[PDB]
Amino acid sequence: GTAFFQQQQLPAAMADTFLEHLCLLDIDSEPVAARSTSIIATIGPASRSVERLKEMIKAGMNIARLNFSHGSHEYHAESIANVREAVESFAGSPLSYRPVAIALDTKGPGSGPGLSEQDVRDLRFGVEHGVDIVFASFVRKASDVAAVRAALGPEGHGIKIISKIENHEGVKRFDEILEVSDGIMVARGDLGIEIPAEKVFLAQKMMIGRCNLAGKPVVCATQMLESMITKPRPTRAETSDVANAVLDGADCIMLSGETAKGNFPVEAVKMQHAIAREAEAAVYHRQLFEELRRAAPLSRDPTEVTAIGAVEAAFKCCAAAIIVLTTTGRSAQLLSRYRPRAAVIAVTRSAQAARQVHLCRGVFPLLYREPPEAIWADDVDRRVQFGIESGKLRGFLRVGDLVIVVTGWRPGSGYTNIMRVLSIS
Amino acid sequence: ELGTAFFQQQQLPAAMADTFLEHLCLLDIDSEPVAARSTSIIATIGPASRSVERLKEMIKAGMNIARLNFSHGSHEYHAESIANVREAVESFAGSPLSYRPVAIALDTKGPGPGLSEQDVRDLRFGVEHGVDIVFASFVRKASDVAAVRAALGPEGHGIKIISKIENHEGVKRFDEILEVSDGIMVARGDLGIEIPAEKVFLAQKMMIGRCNLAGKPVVCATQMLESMITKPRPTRAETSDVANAVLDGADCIMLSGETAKGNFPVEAVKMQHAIAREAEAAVYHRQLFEELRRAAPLSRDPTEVTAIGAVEAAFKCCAAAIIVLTTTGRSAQLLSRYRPRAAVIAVTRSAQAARQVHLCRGVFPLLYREPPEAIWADDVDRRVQFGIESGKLRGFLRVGDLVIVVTGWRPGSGYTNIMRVLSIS
Amino acid sequence: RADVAQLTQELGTAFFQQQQLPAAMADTFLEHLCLLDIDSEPVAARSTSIIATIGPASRSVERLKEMIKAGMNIARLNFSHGSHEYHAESIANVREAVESFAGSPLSYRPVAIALDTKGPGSPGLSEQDVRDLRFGVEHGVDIVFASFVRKASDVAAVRAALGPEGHGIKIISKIENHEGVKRFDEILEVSDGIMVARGDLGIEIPAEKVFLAQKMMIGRCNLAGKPVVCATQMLESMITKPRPTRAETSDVANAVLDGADCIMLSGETAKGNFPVEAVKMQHAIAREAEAAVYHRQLFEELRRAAPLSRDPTEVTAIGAVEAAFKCCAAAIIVLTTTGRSAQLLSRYRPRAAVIAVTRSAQAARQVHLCRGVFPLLYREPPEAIWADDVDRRVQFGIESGKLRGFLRVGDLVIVVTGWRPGSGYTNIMRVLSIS
Amino acid sequence: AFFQQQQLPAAMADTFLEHLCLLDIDSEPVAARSTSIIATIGPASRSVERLKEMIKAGMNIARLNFSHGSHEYHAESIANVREAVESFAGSPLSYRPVAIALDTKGPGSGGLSEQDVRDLRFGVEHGVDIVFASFVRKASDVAAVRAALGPEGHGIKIISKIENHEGVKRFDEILEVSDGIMVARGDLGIEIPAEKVFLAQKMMIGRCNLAGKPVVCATQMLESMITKPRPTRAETSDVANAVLDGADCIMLSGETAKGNFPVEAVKMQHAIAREAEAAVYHRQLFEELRRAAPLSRDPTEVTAIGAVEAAFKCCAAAIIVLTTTGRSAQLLSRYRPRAAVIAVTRSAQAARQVHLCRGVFPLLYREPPEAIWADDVDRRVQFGIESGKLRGFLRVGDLVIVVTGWRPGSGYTNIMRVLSIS
Ligand SMILES: COC(=O)C[C@](O)(CC(=O)N1CCN(S(=O)(=O)c2cc3c(cc2O)C(=O)c2ccccc2C3=O)CC1)C(=O)OC
Ligand SMILES: O=P(O)(O)OC[C@H]1O[C@](O)(COP(=O)(O)O)[C@@H](O)[C@@H]1O
Ligand SMILES: O=P(O)(O)OC[C@H]1O[C@](O)(COP(=O)(O)O)[C@@H](O)[C@@H]1O
Ligand SMILES: O=P(O)(O)OC[C@H]1O[C@](O)(COP(=O)(O)O)[C@@H](O)[C@@H]1O
Ligand SMILES: O=P(O)(O)OC[C@H]1O[C@](O)(COP(=O)(O)O)[C@@H](O)[C@@H]1O
Ligand SMILES: O=C([O-])C(=O)[O-]
Ligand SMILES: O=C([O-])C(=O)[O-]
Ligand SMILES: O=C([O-])C(=O)[O-]
Ligand SMILES: O=C([O-])C(=O)[O-]
Ligand SMILES: [K+]
Ligand SMILES: [K+]
Ligand SMILES: [K+]
Ligand SMILES: [K+]
Ligand SMILES: [Mg+2]
Ligand SMILES: [Mg+2]
Ligand SMILES: [Mg+2]
Ligand SMILES: [Mg+2]
Repeated sequence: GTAFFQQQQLPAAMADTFLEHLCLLDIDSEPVAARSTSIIATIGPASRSVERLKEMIKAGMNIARLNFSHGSHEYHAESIANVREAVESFAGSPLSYRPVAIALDTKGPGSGPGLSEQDVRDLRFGVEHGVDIVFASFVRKASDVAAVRAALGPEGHGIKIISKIENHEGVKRFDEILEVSDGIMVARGDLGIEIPAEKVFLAQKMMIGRCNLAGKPVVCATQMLESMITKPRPTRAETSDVANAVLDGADCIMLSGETAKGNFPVEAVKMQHAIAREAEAAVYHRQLFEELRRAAPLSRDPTEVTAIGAVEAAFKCCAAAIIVLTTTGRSAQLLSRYRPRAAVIAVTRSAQAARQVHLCRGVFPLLYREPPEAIWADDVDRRVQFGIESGKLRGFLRVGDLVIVVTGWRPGSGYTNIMRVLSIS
Repeated sequence: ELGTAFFQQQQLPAAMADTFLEHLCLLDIDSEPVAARSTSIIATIGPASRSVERLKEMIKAGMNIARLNFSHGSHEYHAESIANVREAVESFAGSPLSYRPVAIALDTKGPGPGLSEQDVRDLRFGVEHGVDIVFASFVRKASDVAAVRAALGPEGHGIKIISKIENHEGVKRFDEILEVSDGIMVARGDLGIEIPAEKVFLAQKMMIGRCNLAGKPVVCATQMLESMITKPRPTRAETSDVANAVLDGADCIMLSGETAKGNFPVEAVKMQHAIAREAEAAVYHRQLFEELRRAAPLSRDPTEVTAIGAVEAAFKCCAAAIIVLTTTGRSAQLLSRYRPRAAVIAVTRSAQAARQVHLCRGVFPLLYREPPEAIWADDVDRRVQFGIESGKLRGFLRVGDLVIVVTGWRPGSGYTNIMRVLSIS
Repeated sequence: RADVAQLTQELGTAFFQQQQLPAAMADTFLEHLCLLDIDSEPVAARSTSIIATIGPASRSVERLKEMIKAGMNIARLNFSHGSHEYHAESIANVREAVESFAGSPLSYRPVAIALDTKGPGSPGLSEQDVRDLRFGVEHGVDIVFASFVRKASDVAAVRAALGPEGHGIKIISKIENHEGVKRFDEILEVSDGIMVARGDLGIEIPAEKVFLAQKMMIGRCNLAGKPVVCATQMLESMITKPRPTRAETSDVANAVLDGADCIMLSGETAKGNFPVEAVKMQHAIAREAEAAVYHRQLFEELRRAAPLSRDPTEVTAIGAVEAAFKCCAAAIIVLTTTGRSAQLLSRYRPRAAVIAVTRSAQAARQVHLCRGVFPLLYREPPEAIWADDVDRRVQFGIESGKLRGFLRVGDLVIVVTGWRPGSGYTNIMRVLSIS
Repeated sequence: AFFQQQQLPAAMADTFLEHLCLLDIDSEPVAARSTSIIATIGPASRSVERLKEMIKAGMNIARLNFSHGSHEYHAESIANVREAVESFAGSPLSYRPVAIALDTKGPGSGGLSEQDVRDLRFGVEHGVDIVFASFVRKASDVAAVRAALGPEGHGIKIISKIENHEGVKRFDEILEVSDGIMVARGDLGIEIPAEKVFLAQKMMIGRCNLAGKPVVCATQMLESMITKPRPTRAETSDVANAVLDGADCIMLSGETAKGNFPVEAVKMQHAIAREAEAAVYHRQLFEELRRAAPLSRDPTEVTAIGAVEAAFKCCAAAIIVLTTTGRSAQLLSRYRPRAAVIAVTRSAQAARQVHLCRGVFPLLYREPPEAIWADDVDRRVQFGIESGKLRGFLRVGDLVIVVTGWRPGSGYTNIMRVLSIS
């Protein structure tokens, strides 16, 4: 229908130049796709209540950030427990259950050279409490990441390390830091004090571009909706900042004082959700997919090869979703790096992977709880149907939609190799 | 892994270029072609190429389609030539490395206003003798194609109709002719008499471009190696013409008097084979695939969606081949329209589809004759492995190579929807 | 590397590390972002004009001299506040601060005066707007920022209220509501330019949609070759704090990257504790953002979207901008009476500064609306031979350019002139080497 | 109607594929033929009357093959060419200059041969404009030809013929010291596999276009026309593809030297080249030439790109340029404008040599001088406009781009002007 092609900035998406794309942007073209940029909310006194955390999960919070610069281990353990209680209160309905990752943000090495002794103790606390992600403060070189990795020990091998770039050295040694990190955070607060304030946007845009090229998650952080700490509505500069972080290519956007200590934590999450949805429809996919495709090197890894085939197939038919089965989240991450317009519905049995895939733009995790079927192909089919039924319930899919289904040839991680075109019945 | 020597062959430095101009500048006479020749050679069978022994030499030299010109000879003469072609083709049923299907094409005498009486009788002869293709002379409008289609009786609806555009009217009404035809032949002999000789190249390039856009086969014909009727080597203009027909986007190249009456029929086939191989490596796939992709409309047909995903996957890993299971040839034709560098190995049970897919550039048919397995998934696997083993035997594949496999979810034509990435073991 | 090798050996590797030149040579926008370098210092003069709203914090002649030195190009007088007497005194103080630098014509900086109307409030032009518009004509304002423009007839009403004596005043239509956005094309057609008035726009339409309206309007104005201003809350927190937030610097940079010709300061300069520091911050961000513009795609897209033209000024402008990019020209010196020849150069977004030499004091103030235009007011009486008068004006631009650091010995400059006196005859482009 | 002619619908296409799809056999070429025709002069094309017919048919450069004939024979051919050329000098607004090119025998079994030294000396003595140097294998071969031309042959253009594997492999070093290149397909097709010649041709044409130096496509382009009145389908395609590849010149050898249809072969090349030039996809070509061309601080180079950009912006009928050596016209030609480059020169040699550059139409200025240099320039510019009007390039109401310098003498081009005709 013509109405379908007027929504989600589709006239602007068909443009032959970026300039014509901008000219075709329409404030009356409503977003239809699910919001794909994850929201990280910092936990604090304004957002620790189990009832308030349920409201924040409903508003769109995907990752709960524990800022280890404030509070003791006992404070952070109560934070984790309240987060988990609010998250599990929705587990009774598996088709709508929303996993929420827990991220530990370290205090950092102040005047110190390597990992501080408080960071070693906090990192071990994170492993003991099962945190999914570490936002490592003031990462200046590859050896800082290795030290964080070593402090996590053998039991924390699965924890994702997102390096926070907060100073000139981190920006200059960015390539070597990205190579050993799982992702990056553009920590604009310290960065804006360490380098001239008028240069932070160059560092943000460069880091987001390089992370998009590398296919690794990038978070835009600090003062995105600052005035909402005290005011019910943000400034014109703040909504523009959130929209531009999404247009830049950020996988995640963050709220600090806005959720940790402010008077409007739920509204700040709702505002980021509303802006991100509008900005995602305004992305010029024609140029973006072409440039990601051109820049990505050749690969002999079947997961990487299946991912680009599936993203190309999704664009060809305007697929509502790409449903992928994943154990570690890697197959969903490889789909996400090509920035499909189609939602990537990731079905997994790993509760940790379901939480961690929120780092990748456009990945919607579904935690599958059923015990395995005796026939492996039936187990695969049951999981795919769970993705379809959840997708229908949540509004991602309707009967008649085309979906791309990504699976593997045998059980266990690392064997994704199949792409299949499916009609929703 | 593949080595620097691999990336110096088949014009790979010219293929990585960012502009067409830089691509031309990087063309290297020392960069040897490695891929199998993908543009089919149509040879006109006449007194110089009629004998079974001469036909075996022409099959070995590269002839894919035998053309019988019903403007000359008689029904009895052409039936004997057809029987000699089939005898020479079946003499290789012993060695899988030498057995290659050869299509039989009937070229009509032509039109008075509508279809001629002789054409009706010749078309009936073609149906009775099981011809695969009809090259319909002097097609001027859509109703001419409908008349040929009606003349293909109750038993010849599977025969492909390739409309020969030979005059101003055919050029002007090209779009309506292409819409109802299976393909087109740029019949340059009559076209060069009907319109100014200096305009034929415009008509050739336009028709090849529109056929490439439509995903329908296009043949370049007449005087390609004319001087080889009497001389053992062609002129500089002739080799250039063959190379440029391939670079233009032609699916097939043809030999007329060169093979029908000339002194060097086998040498003319060998020359077309040598030039086509060199020209195919010189194709600028980066721009071609992007333009075919951009111009092709969105599709909700799973075969079309799977085909673009498979071609994208093949380029990503430098796949040696795309193995496709097809009954009518349609799934192989849809892969061919995106012009993959990978060979499209089409595994089929249909002897007719195996001969007809020679019309599509880059399609290597394999006729499968094993009895169907009781379990459909095992029958599919047996055919996929047949494509791999024939590929290994013929030099398309080696252990460790990556192949793309295109299949459907259920038996019968019209259900292709799966693309798998396979490692050759 | 071959397309820059000889120029790299000549100008040096240090030259090609500055002003985001490695990012500018990128083949894709993605690679351009990846090559952005915080250590690549801006060299070019700041080309996006700063509009500062004048109020109690920025009214004194001494404070205005500091704001002119910090980079203020246009002084805005908001007729929603104050009075005729109050605004006349602010205007006189702006003119006194501006003329304190007139002693040296080779370095003098013109400042435009813009009147922002109160608006229609609760259908047509209000009676207060008619009186304020008349005040503007009587006080010789250069620009009118017309509030709440909703249709083409609103701009015709403002034009009529300016009368025959205000024919030269530029009308910049403020788009502040849904109707203005929907009828944008008809409004732009009859306006001299547009202002994305985000304060009211953010109340009239959902706050999360303002960025779509801003980006669309800036893109359409860039396509039309007409000035566009980004306004409201750009550095809001600087009303009370000496440093802005991370979102505020980002907003200023993104307005410039979007294609805005001007950026504005409202409460930041009208009532804030740091008016000069707010101007300095906008200046610092705009210079960094201008160097980060991906000119390769921008110039190609402006060129591809612009229709063919038989107007020699339009034809000369694209030839001059192409020539400037080819040699990395330090400047394009253009002679203009109305500012139009400089505006046509500005629409192709050259990296080279457009030094506009004019005898019209009003055109010198008004060209601040066009990105990258640096006005030079020529005060000498005309030479007897017209060709010598033209040559003197070109040399005035070169000497001012050398004195201000815009030009250096060895630089190439593009000079744009016409074949006969009077407006509308620009048709010549010359390549000159600076000695 | 203007936008239906000269493949303008195909020129507005957003992709090369859509450009091909929009090519129309009914879209007639309007622009003057840009690719020069080189005709080999021999027994079939030696008479003054036959040469007048060949000049009228479109011959721009007369080639004398020093592998055949003798010094006396070639001197008589040269005198006949000059007599046929000067028979049109009575009307200076329509006079067509014709270059004279000497094609050397080559080194054969051996540096520069002794016959080549004598033939090169003959060329200097007879005032030839160009040398097509046979079997150039390396940069030192070009230096040897340059030395054999001596001080009196400082201004003869050396076009290196690439005829073997070594010439192809050492192409970059040869192009660097040569004025241009000839893709000599006859020997090249014997020296390397015949099926690889198209790769060498396309590579060399691309590199010469990149370098802004003339490239000639040669041998067997219309071979069958040696005995038949019409060419084959492969032959017309070859001529069209050489033009679409980016060749500045196309050549006729036996077709004009010994063939039964020399005038018809020239007419056929003219007809094909005109059709192929309109079919060029300028949108991609100009963009790629622009992107690949390096940044420059030379004002002639800077003015040239500004003038070509301005010409495309207004659909200028022509770019009128004043040149002494032909260099300013060559720098305009390298950007492949659709607008004709009308080069007004006082140098008879530069007028002949500038036929090597695609789209350059030389006008030999023989009008009285103006006392004021500024008046003399304006007169040479109005001369371009009167010749352009007479020859069909320009009409009243057309826009032209005029390229001049700031001071007399070569090397000072720095001005571009937009002018309305009459
Ligand atoms: C004025 O004759 C014409 O009609 C001109 C003509 O060009 C035909 C025409 O004379 N041609 C075009 C074809 N070539 S051909 O490709 O070499 C050719 C030859 C033959 C045969 C087919 C064929 O294509 C053949 O089947 C045959 C059968 C039995 C004995 C001999 C032959 C035979 O010689 C010969 C020259 C046209 O337009 O066809 C309608
Ligand atoms: O993204 P990952 O972690 O590589 O997981 C992909 C794996 O998931 C699957 O689709 C399903 O595997 P399981 O049955 O073990 O869950 C495998 O076939 C595939 O290899
Ligand atoms: O190209 P076609 O004619 O549609 O044939 C493709 C068909 O071949 C298959 O891959 C195999 O089917 P069969 O087992 O019937 O041969 C189907 O699943 C698919 O629909
Ligand atoms: O930009 P505008 O307003 O058209 O002015 C450009 C005009 O300025 C000139 O360069 C100089 O003209 P004046 O001598 O009138 O100042 C004219 O030749 C040209 O027409
Ligand atoms: O192309 P060339 O050889 O550099 O010649 C261009 C020269 O021609 C002119 O336009 C006219 O010069 P002349 O008056 O000497 O003929 C010069 O101003 C310019 O330097
Ligand atoms: O650490 C942070 O979040 C910062 O500095 O912005
Ligand atoms: O019929 C043909 O093949 C022709 O006319 O070229
Ligand atoms: O009117 C204004 O300036 C606004 O609304 O921002
Ligand atoms: O010398 C030549 O021209 C050739 O060999 O083609
Ligand atoms: K912290
Ligand atoms: K026939
Ligand atoms: K106001
Ligand atoms: K010779
Ligand atoms: Mg910090
Ligand atoms: Mg025919
Ligand atoms: Mg307002
Ligand atoms: Mg030779």
